[PDB]
Amino acid sequence: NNQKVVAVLLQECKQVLDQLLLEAPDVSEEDKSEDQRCRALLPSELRTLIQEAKEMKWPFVPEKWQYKQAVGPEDKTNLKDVIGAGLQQLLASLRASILARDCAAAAAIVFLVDRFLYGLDVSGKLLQVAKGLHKLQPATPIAPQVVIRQARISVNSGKLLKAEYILSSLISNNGATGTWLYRNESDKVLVQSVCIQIRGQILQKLGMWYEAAELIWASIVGYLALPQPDKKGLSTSLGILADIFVSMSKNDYEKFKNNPQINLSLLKEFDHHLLSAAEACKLAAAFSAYTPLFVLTAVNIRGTCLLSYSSSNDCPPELKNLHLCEAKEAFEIGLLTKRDDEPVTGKQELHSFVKAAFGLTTVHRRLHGETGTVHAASQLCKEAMGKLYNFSTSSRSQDREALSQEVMSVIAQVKEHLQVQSFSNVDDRSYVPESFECRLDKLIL
Ligand SMILES: Nc1ncnc2c1ncn2[C@@H]1O[C@H](COP(=O)(O)OP(=O)(O)O[C@@H]2O[C@H]([C@@H](O)CO)[C@@H](O)[C@H](O)[C@@H]2O)[C@@H](O)[C@H]1O
Repeated sequence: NNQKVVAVLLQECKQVLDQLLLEAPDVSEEDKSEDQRCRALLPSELRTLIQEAKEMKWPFVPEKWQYKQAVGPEDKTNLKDVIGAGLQQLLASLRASILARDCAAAAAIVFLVDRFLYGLDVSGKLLQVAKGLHKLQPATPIAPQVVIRQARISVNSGKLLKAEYILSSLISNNGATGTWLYRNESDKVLVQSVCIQIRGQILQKLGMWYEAAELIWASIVGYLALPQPDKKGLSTSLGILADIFVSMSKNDYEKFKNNPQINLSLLKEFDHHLLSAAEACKLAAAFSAYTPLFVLTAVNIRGTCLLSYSSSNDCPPELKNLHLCEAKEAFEIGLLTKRDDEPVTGKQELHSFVKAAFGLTTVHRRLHGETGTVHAASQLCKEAMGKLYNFSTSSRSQDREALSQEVMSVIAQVKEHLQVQSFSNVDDRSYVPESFECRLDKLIL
């Protein structure tokens, strides 16, 4: 599960597809047998997911908690774990399906690993494999999630018009793409809603804060328009909306707030853009209570907003301590997203943990001045930042594992020196306090 290894394997798959383009179809019984074998040795859950993806059951691979309201223990997991555990074998089955010229199945595996590989910043090579599949057998259906993935890397690269042709093609034509078949009409609205969200991100990249916020609101409406509302998308859009609220000026936020078409409770309940942002982050963390990373990012932004507002001249002195305590709670939740000592992978998650440490130390400095524990916690924070940037710059996998473990050890030490106490929740699988009520009805007035 390394970027370089996976990237090289995807390159090999692409080379195989090119060679098959030069060769005439002659699938040997060995090829078919190794295809069936490689798929059969995968765990049952992944075989089911592969068959469902191949059958075009959904345009996105869903999470068990994403569409269910009456959630339970079997729903409170994330596919990152099962996919990450069988990634090597999923790629072996991908190569095997390519050699068997079963491009529909190979595309199904591409669909399955798409999200995890985006986390590894290797979506380009994966999309090269998809293009080779389409070159061999043009009728091979490609999931809208993968097309949108192309849009995503194009936005991340600054190719805004290129991404916008993809997004606009999906939006203006009811999500139609290639030879993909929707089983119901609502999945089209879902694809449209993700594309509209990405339009919001494009306008955010351009600093058109008001219109970006409007598009994000539209994506929220679309997520609510589904038979089962998309809680994951709502969490994402609430976070993006929070960042936009932070970047907005006060006149931007006032113009957005005075638009009656936008029936957001937080828009009419708060008058300061940082407080609206903090509330939007609270809701975003509530809506992804079983995915600790997004809870951590959301509460990080929340704590930053409350820290910034508490020091503002717009904050009444009676509430300064209350908002500082709210920021303290937020950063505490963020640090509590990691329990006991499980490894932490990814520069983003690590960076978010150090961000939570800096936030909590800053809040303590605001509450108790320059105490000794603020100095010790500050030293631990700077150490964690040093090992963090060493991690980000290192190319040796073992150094990255070691620096990650050390950085998390430091994080645990700031947790001890600052007395972060676990919160009470009747849902031991949830990463948010009960105060963070997951209520979709309160989003709307
Ligand atoms: N709840 C969340 N909070 C904060 N950040 C989040 C988040 N969920 C995802 N992210 C970040 O957004 C980036 C793209 O996400 P993805 O899961 O890689 O996209 P995709 O595989 O197409 O899955 C679809 O995502 C839609 C939105 O949530 C994101 O566009 C959902 O509405 C669809 O139902 C579907 O799940 C990435 O950087 C991730 O870390």
